[PDB]
Amino acid sequence: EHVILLNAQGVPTGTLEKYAAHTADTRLHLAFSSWLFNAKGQLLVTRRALSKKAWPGVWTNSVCGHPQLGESNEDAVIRRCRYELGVEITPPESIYPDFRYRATDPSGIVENEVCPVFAARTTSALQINDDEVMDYQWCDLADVLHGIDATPWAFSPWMVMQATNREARKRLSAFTQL
Ligand SMILES: [Mn+2]
Repeated sequence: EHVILLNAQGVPTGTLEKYAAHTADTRLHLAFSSWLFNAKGQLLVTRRALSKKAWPGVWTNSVCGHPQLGESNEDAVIRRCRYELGVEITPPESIYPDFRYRATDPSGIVENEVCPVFAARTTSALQINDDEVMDYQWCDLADVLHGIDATPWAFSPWMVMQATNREARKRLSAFTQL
């Protein structure tokens, strides 16, 4: 499993194995992010396992990851939801297409990515993968956004920045509406 390096203008330049890519000087690469809602409209918030290299044990949006060579962002989203959650989803739909970010976790790890954000719906029961996720909560988006506005540090930096963007928020809030 790798990561696709990117230059200033967002043009692929190479490939770096994932574990070796994330350090105290991580280079810009391709990534994605997704917020999943169940049939009933409940938002799925997950907690990253204690063993993850970056932001271990942190609460964040449903699923996020790295697209591989020759893989579309939407197929990447689908692959990680089956891998990390063992769950099926509806065609992932844009929420925040131009999302870019750089943050530094508790032990100096840095994430530097161009992260298009997507939202989707769950079409099957969760089959949590213990190596990736240690816990999860099905809740009201309203609350989650309230928590993010009050205590941001309690969640992943990207979950915060994503829901702090006006358009993304309105889009997430309407997402469950028929
Ligand atoms: Mn990354």
